[PDB]
Amino acid sequence: TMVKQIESKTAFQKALKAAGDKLVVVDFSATWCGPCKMIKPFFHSLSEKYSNVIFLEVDVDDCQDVASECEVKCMPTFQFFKKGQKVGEFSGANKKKLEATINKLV
Ligand SMILES: *SCCS(=O)(=O)O
Repeated sequence: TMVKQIESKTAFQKALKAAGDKLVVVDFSATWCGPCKMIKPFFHSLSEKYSNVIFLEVDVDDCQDVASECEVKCMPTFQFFKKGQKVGEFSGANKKKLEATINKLV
């Protein structure tokens, strides 16, 4: 259990800076979203397998402001960060592409 919930743009930007030189994975999801429910367990399992990666969760229903600014059109969308920079992104509950993108950027 290493996934921290992001409830604000304040928290988001604080979390990104707190990350330092570590890869940051953000899961944009919703509670009513089927594909999101499928991959949620795996996303969380990945958090305590990739200890040198920072895992975050954003509920797009709570943070409609942030989801817009981040250009989430559908979920789950996964967005990847290093320093203060977006270094990767895909949308889809694709277990294979998620771990692959983690490895291709850590
Ligand atoms: S996903 C982050 C959007 S913004 O705050 O960097 O513009």
